[PDB]
Amino acid sequence: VINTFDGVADYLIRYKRLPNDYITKSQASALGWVASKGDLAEVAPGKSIGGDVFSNREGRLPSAGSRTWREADINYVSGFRNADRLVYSSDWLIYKTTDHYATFTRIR
Ligand SMILES: Nc1nc2c(ncn2[C@@H]2O[C@H](CO)[C@@H](OP(=O)(O)O)[C@H]2O)c(=O)[nH]1
Repeated sequence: VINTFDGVADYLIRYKRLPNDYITKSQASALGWVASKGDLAEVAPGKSIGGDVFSNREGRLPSAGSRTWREADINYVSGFRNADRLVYSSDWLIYKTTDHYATFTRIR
């Protein structure tokens, strides 16, 4: 599937949405996923969580009037979710984090 930093980043720039393998938290919950159970791959085979609002409460990403952020899990396969996320803005800035939003690197 398309679940790498570069693969998802390029698909976002190109189509302005996540690839077909992503589902929001409420979609995942509707399918049987429970936070802490690590069951995502069994209730939603081949799927990853992404598309939900990232608030940027800590102000680690640049802010701009009208700019909002969304996030998506990266390199997920099965089991417990990892700490890899792509965070992407309404104006298409794209940052990666490999430590669950402690630190970011810009890639688009
Ligand atoms: N640190 C931090 N996490 C956030 C913020 N807004 C949303 N989140 C989170 O991003 C997620 C999606 O709403 C959640 O994490 P998660 O990716 O571990 O599920 C969640 O905690 C924020 O402003 N700061």
